[PDB]
Order: sequence, then C-alpha cells, then structure tokens
Amino acid sequence: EELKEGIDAVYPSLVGTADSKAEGIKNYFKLSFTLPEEQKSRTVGSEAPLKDVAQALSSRARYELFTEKETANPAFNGEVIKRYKELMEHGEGIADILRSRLAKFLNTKDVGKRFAQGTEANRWVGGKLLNIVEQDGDTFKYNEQLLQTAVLAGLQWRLTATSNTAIKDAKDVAAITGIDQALLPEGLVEQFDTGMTLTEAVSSLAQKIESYWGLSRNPNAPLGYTKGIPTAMAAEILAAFVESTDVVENIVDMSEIDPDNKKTIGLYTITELDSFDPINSFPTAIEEAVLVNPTEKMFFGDDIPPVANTQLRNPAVRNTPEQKAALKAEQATEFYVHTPMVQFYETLGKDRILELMGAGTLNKELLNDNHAKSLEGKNRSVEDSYNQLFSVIEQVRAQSEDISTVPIHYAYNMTRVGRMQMLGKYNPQSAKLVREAILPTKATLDLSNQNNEDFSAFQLGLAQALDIKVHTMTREVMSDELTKLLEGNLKPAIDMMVEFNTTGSLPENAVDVLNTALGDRKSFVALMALMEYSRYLVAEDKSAFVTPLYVEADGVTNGPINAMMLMTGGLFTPDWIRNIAKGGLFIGSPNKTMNEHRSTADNNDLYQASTNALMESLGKLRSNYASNMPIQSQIDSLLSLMDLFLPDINLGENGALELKRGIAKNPLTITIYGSGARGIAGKLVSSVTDAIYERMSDVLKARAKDPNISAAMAMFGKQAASEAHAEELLARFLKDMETLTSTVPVKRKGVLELQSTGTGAKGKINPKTYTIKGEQLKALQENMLHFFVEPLRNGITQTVGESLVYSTEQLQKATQIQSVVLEDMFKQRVQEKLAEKAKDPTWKKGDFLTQKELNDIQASLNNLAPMIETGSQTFYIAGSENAEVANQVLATNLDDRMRVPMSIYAPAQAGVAGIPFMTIGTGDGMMMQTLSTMKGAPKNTLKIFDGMNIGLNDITDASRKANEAVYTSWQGNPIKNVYESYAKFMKNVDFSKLSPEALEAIGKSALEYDQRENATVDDIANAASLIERNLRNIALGVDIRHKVLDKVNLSIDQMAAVGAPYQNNGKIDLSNMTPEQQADELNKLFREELEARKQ
DNA sequence: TTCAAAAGAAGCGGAGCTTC
Ligand SMILES: Nc1ncnc2c1ncn2[C@@H]1O[C@H](COP(=O)(O)OP(=O)(O)OP(=O)(O)O)[C@@H](O)[C@H]1O
Ligand SMILES: Nc1nc2c(ncn2[C@@H]2O[C@H](COP(=O)(O)O)[C@@H](O)[C@H]2O)c(=O)[nH]1
Ligand SMILES: [Mn+2]
Repeated sequence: EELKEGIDAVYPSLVGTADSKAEGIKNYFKLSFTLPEEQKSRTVGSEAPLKDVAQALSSRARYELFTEKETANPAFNGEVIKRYKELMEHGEGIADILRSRLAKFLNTKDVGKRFAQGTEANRWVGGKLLNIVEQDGDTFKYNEQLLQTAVLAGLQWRLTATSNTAIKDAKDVAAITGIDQALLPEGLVEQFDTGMTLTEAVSSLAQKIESYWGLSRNPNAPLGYTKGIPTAMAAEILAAFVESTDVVENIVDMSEIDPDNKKTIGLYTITELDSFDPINSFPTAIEEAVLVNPTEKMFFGDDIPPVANTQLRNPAVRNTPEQKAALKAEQATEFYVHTPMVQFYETLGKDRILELMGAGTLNKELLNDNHAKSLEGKNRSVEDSYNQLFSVIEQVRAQSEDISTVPIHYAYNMTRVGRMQMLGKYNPQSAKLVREAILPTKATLDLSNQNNEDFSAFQLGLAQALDIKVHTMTREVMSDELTKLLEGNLKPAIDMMVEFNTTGSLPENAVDVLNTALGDRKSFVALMALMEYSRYLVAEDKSAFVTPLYVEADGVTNGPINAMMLMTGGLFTPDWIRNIAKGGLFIGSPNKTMNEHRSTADNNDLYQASTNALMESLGKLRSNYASNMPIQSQIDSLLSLMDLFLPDINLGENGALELKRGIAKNPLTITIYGSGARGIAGKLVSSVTDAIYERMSDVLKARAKDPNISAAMAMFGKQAASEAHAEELLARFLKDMETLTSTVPVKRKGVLELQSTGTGAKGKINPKTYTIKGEQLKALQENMLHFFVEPLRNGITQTVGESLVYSTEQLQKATQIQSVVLEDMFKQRVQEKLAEKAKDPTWKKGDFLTQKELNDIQASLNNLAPMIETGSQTFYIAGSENAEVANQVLATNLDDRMRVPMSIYAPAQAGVAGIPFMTIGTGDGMMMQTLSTMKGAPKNTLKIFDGMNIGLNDITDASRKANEAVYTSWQGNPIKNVYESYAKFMKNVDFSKLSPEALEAIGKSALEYDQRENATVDDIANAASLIERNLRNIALGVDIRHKVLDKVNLSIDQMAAVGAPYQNNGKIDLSNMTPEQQADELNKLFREELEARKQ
C-alpha cells in the first residue's frame, strides 16, 4: 500500500484511479511504476524540470550545487554554458510542439470529450499518453514534470544518439528491406546505415525517457503499459523532432528498388550539429545533471567505468566471474592522446584527410553513378571518425594543460559471442583513425644504437605499420626490408614529416607526397609510422625516445585454426598436422616461431592452401566437361572477367591460372560458420561489379581529359601496354559480360547444364549510368556459384578437414533443434497465458503479459538447458528480442503513425549461429579473456578480438602470454559443452507438444531429405537423440586429442609477429619426425588413452 | 540460413485487416 500512495503523492493529479479492478478510467502509469528505494533521477518531484535543469546548467556553481558535486567537468565552461542555454530554449520549443499535438489529438474525433465520459482511450495503442495527462477544465493537459523530463531525454538523445547506433551491414539491410542480400543496389546499404529505422529510433529514445523518469517498473503490470507509455512518449518526441527538423524523416519505397516489394520503410536521421559547435566538447551535461549514475560520459583519470552485470543485450545471461574480471582489467587500462598525430590530423585538415584516406571531393560527373555512391559512404566513415576524434580531443583538452597526460578509460561489455567490445561507435578498438590518436601503449626506448633490442622492436612496429608482413619473416630479414623502404620510396614522405616535426607546417602538396610514397601501403597506422620515424630522426635524446608505436600480435587465420583445434574429433591425420602448423601449432620443434615456419618450412598459410585446393577442384571440374566446349568457354569467361578486375586472380600468357590467398579469406571463414555457397558467390560478384563500376569512372575521367581517346584505351589504358593490346581486353570484357549474363549453369541431377536467360546484357555502355542489375546480377551470380565457389568449398573442406565439417554440422543441428523447441514452447506458454487473460475483466487485449509472467515462462524452459556453460563463459544461442511473440503494436504517435511493434526478449531459432557463437566464443573470446586475467596478464594493451596491440617495451613477454592464452583456450571443448546441454534437453523435451511448424523445422536438421515429408513425432524424437550420441562421441575424441597433444612437445605461435612462441614442455619428444610418423605416435597415445577410460 | 542487435507504412477505429 505504501508504493501505491507513494507514487500517488508525486503524481496526485493524473487522470483515473490507480486500481486495475476500478470501474471508470484507470491510471496505468501509477499502476505500472513505483518510486525507487534509491534516487535514480534528480527531476523526480521537480515541478518544472526544464526550468530547473536550465537553471542548473546556467553556471558552474549552480551545476555543482544541483549535482551535489564539489567540482564539475572543466569542459563545462563559458562557451559551452551558452550553447546549453540555447539548447534549453529549444527544449521549450519541443515541449510546446508536444502540447499542441496533444490538443490536436484530444480534439480530433472528439477523443477528449469521449475520454472525459469514460471511454477507455488511455488503453488504445495511440492513447497511452492519456495516462500522463491531467484534467484542465473541459479538456486535458500533460503532467508538466513527466513531459518536461521526457523532453530533457529527447535533448540528450538528440545530442549523442547518433554516436551510439549499431553499424548495419548487407545482412541487416536485407532483413530490414526484405530484399535478397546478393541483389542489394549500390549504396542502399549506405543509405540505411546512415539512418535509424523507426524501431531503432524509438527504442533508444524510450530507454532514455524511462531512465530520466527515474521510476521502477511494477513486476505485476502489463508490458503494454510499462513498455508502452514510455514508447508512446518517445514516438511523440520523434514526431516533434520531425516538425522541428532536428530529425529528418525519409519513407523509403522498395517498390522502385524492386517492383514486387510492397514494403515502405521509414528512415530517421538526426540533423548534424556543426563540427565546431562548443556543445560537442561536452555533449553529456544533461545526462550528468539528471541521472545520479550517468551512463553517457567520458571517463578521465581515476574515474573507472562500472562493470556490466549482464551479457550485452542478453539480460538473461550474467557475465561470469571470469568475464567480469576481464572486463575490469580492460576498463582499468589508461589511454592517452598522442599529441603529434592529433596535430598532424589538424594540420592536414578534415578535407585533406578525406582526400588522403577517403574519396576526396566528388566530381559527380567524372564518376559512375554506383561508384559515386560507394565513395560517399567512404567519406562518411572517415569524416565521422575525424569529427568524433576532435570532439573527444576538445573535452580532453579542458581537463588539463597537457592533453597527453590525461588518462582516458573506456567502458567494455561482453557480447553474445564472448568478445570484449569497447562501447561506442568511434573508439580505439573500432576506428582506425582514432586508434592512432588515442593509445594505451607507450614505451621509453633506447634508440641511440640501431643494434639495440629496443631499436629492433621499433623496427618491427614500423614495418608492420608500413604493411610489411612481419610474421612471415625473421626479425633480421624484416629489418633489412624496412631499411630498404625507409631509404627508398618513403624518404620523400619521411623528409616532409621531419620538417613537420621541426616547424609544424606541411607543404600544400602533402597529400600528393604521402599518397605517392605509401602507394597501397597507405593507412592510418602507416601515417603513425611515418610520424614516429620522423620524430625519432629529430629526437634530442634518442636514448630515451617516448612513443606509443605498437606491434600487434595478430592471430594467423584465427577462427579456422581455432575451429580445427577445438572441434576436430577423430584420430590425427598427417594433413591436419601440416595444416594446423600453418596456424602456429608446431609439433616436435622446440622454440619454433611462425616467422621461421613461413620462411623455411611452408610459405603457404591456410588461405593459400585452400586456394591451391580450389585450383585442383577447378581442374577436376574441367575434366568432367572436357568435351563440352560451351561449358569450357563459360568457365574461361568467368575466370577472364575476374582476371580483368580482381587482383587476386591472374591469368597467364598461355591461359595459366594463378590465385592469391586473398579470394579465399572471407569464403573460408564464413563457410565454416555456416554460410551458404550462394551468399559467397554474391560477395565475389559484388567485388567484381565494384571494380567494374570504378573502371567506368576511369573512363568518364580519362575521356573528358581527352575526347579523342578510344573506348578500349579509356577503360583498359592504365591496365594495358599498347593500343590493340587494350582492344582485346575490351573484347574480352564485352564477350565475358554477354556470355555470363545470357547463359547460366543449372544443376540438373548431378550434372551441370547451360541454360539461356533471355535477359543477357545488350547495349552500348554509358560509363555514368552503367549498372549491372537484377537478372544480370543473378546470372553473374549463378556462374560464380557453380564454376568458382563450389570448387572453392571443396577445396575448403579438403583443407580444414571433413572431420571438422562433420563436427560443425552436428553442432549446428543440435543448437538449431534446441532453439526451435525453446522458441515454440515459449510462444505456446505465452498463448496459454493470454487465453487465461480473456477470463480477466481487468485485462484488455493489448496489455500483454507482466514481466513476472514472462519471467515464469522463461524459467519453465530451464529444464531444456537454454544456456551453454563452459565454466568461464555462458552462451545463450537462442536468445533474442523479437516481434513475433506478441505480434502486435506497442504504441503509435498521436497521428496514428510511427507504429512500434511490441518486442519481447525471447528465444528464437539459431539457424547456423551455433557454429560461430561457439567458435568465436571459445576460440578468440576465451584467449582474450584469458589474456586479461591470467597470471602476469599483459598491461597497457588494446585487444581487438584476435589481435593485441602491444607497447614496444613488452612485445616479447606479452606475445608469449598471448600464445599461452591460445594454448589455454585450446584446452576447451565446445562440443562437450553443447553436448552437456543437449543431453539435458533430450531428457526433458516432449516433441509431441510442438506445433507442426516446429516439427518440420526440426525435421530439416534431424532428418534426411526423404524421411522428412511425413515422418512421425517418434521419427523426429529418435533422430534428435541420434545427434546427441554423435555429439558425445565427438566430445570424447576432442578431449582425448587435447590430452594426447599435451603429452607431446609443442611450440605455439598462433599470435604471430614478434616471434615469441609458447612452449608447453611436453615430455614426449616428436622432433625429427615426419607428420606421418607424428600422427602414428599421437594415434598410439590416443588409443592407449582411449583404453585408460574404457577400463 | 555466416556471427557480433531488432527493424514496413498508414486509413479506419479503438484491433487488426487491408492495400500499397
Ligand atoms: N566476416 C566475418 N564473419 C565471421 N567471422 C569473422 C568475419 N571476419 C572475421 N571474423 C572472425 O574474426 C577472426 C579474425 O579475423 P581477421 O580479420 O584477423 O582474419 P583471420 O581470419 O585472423 O585471418 P588473417 O588474420 O590471417 O588475415 C576470424 O578468424 C574470424 O573468426
Ligand atoms: N565476427 C566478426 N568479426 C569481425 C568481422 N569483421 C571484423 N571482425 C573482427 O575485427 C577485426 C578487424 O579489426 P580492424 O579491421 O578494425 O583492424 C578482425 O580481425 C576480427 O577479429 C566480422 O564480420 N565478424
Ligand atoms: Mn588475425
């Protein structure tokens, strides 16, 4: 009773009765929220939040008094105080818009009159705001406190929401648009990454509002109100922001992008503030004034970020103690601004940075339409990073007179896949530009003698930054290769940088000088290398040179190598020994490093190996069609087209074929992760078409630079030698484009057959509008699929081992079958509860369930083991937030628009997520977590998932630690973890309770194509338990293998570059043995251990 | 079916069907 009259004392005048059993209008705000035991917001109880916070922001003394802090962020100075005054006057405008919209809503259809007479309009999807209004004569009005507090949240969101949005990729955009990932138009992905979908905008806004309101949710109130009221408020504020043009609304019609698509999708983009807006230097004053414990803030000095209790976006999953330990260690790391890079960026200027690293200024008529769009996105990324870096520099600059001495901490959270992600869009972990300006790495080096170990480390850092592949050569050979570069092509750039570090000035041709010197070595870290080398050259005391230059220990083909180590489940084979050595697991070779392996044993990494297996598979495919001239010719054209535009494919003088590890990298990785072959083909084609769209701009350009130039010279001039030599390239291009768009291979009964499309490419090429579209894209894709990708996937399987493929399949099926049941049972338990609600007069459709009831249902699924536990990590593969559960609107704005679907945290099908969740999680995820918490964990590093940036003083020990952490993670057994969960699932699952939809879903994973169609519950059941048996056997094999491997002498250098491998001190010596010998010895050990258990 | 976050709009009526 105390909580009822407690919230009622604060909001005495709201309309209705705070009793769900009441007869007249019930107030669902007071029914839904309670006062927190401990204060969360400083506006609770305030009668005019906007006036009170404006007052608070009016001066440093008033701010300090309001927040009850003795000192305030020094970035809150005069200039910024003035901007916040203006922003506060704008909050008055948004408030005034909101009040008018309510008035309009109350008047239309006489909703107001009707509400007054007892019509329960405060329960409509569009009338939930009626729960925070107050009677005012013959009409109603907002409660001023709730409204003004909501607006303050509107203001903060407006200020920083953009810099916290998720990055969207082709996959997301496809889902959003309902358009096939492979067939997405150019820059359509870019268009969507720039904007926020309705859902995306309202949910972040609503979160902020509910947070500033500073109340607590009633565990016994219907979600329709606890989520609904704050969301109805956010929807209104977003609408107000559109009227005021702080937010631009764009309704994107798919019908034009694709005739059959009926979706029209809203995109919301927040208007940009000027880059030189004072508010950028301290964009969180409001958050920090309103919230007792602010989330949005920078962390300077010994202001350490708190440690997150739950997995990122999986509130059902608690961060394990080991994970929380790792998060604490990373958040404890101090970052410092490298002043010379900041000065270099400033001196170059945003515009020359774009010209150097972006796409420069765009001549939208020397550019192919599609090329133009890809370049715009490029500039966007660089421009945003630039602006975000200098907003941070501004705030740091105020904290003291020397910005290089201000320690900066970053918040981290653990993701669904066990990775420690730095919060924020633009930070050192996620933005290369920021990465070179704000570093945790620092070292005092003795570079007075080029024969020092310190100088050798300096060299390694420089070479790696300059795109020398340092893990493929010894330190000594690296040295010589660096020297040749510094004295050769780079010297002009170096000299310019020397001058910059003397006078602070750059020449007007600086971009030209850099661009020419670096060539394809150009990058932000390369700029750091030039900067740091030059600083060294002008250094006064070379004996104590201070630099944040780093060396990154980076995993060699990490994911695939981890999968092979973690999930290969049978006896040892010689191929496995040789292949895994490509990833740094060396057997019987004490102290062997990746540098040595690559320069003396095997110059081919896992990607090159799969590329070599692709060539064999291609050759095999050719023989099977050696007499079929049309197919031979089809293949030749696909290879010819790729050759023309991709660097990783070369076709020799005599038709010889040569492939670089490049093409195999992505396909190898994602294939293991469950990617279809079709998805891969679309990617390859997209990379071809992109190179093509570009060459078209090379035409438009070189053609306006000389209206005399021939088509063949305007397109293949740069790539050819003579004139008629370019005429045959133009002849190939055209031949290839027509044959690959007019004819496609289809696989009928095991054999490939060419079919006509009737949609072949015909017409004179117009370099500006030229665009491979729809049916022509699909055709290129079909050819890419069968003549390239399928051979590649055969090569991939041959490389990583059919045994790994088998493990990942069982893993995939198990986790999938489990997610289907979890999803289905959860929906059914929900439908059952909603059926009970129809018996309830107090309840109304739209109210949905209480958090309590959802907690009950989520808890009833516990005996199906939704979580996978490793002992230091927890994975919840099925976990998601989806609209399919409630299948209804949560709220709309007051114009009956902006209809937000009611989204619920609930399990959903995993598809193939099981593989990468477990592989990334127990692989690199576990290594990094281990690296953070292990005895003598390296300090002052930046961890980027599968690579670690290390200061030049500690490269050797940190590197060995990294490799030890790799070994530690290779003690894992993800299949065993999955098994332990699936086994419990199988003990409790009732397949008969499943919807026929769930049943077919399961049958797809569990049963062969044939046995499906019309199999019984019992057929599924029996099949689902076979998978469990397979899992148990794999898990046993993995466990045996790891124990056996531990008995043997191993040198592990998976985190390569520095050449500091981890030795495991196996007692059994396998040196001076061929892989064949080794595999036999290991297999003996395997059998004997297999017996230790059998008895 | 790669993973790391989801995600149509809007008239009429007061939910949820419907048409674009
Ligand atoms: N597109 C992707 N999809 C899924 N996982 C990815 C993707 N890109 C990277 N990863 C994961 O992150 C890891 C690190 O990727 P990285 O860019 O370092 O390449 P890599 O696979 O380590 O090979 P290398 O480092 O030799 O180029 C990968 O091994 C993989 O597990
Ligand atoms: N799981 C996953 N990781 C990625 C993906 N792209 C990049 N990464 C991770 O981020 C790293 C790239 O870092 P950067 O390219 O910013 O230097 C990769 O080494 C990898 O660990 C991706 O698409 N999926
Ligand atoms: Mn790597």
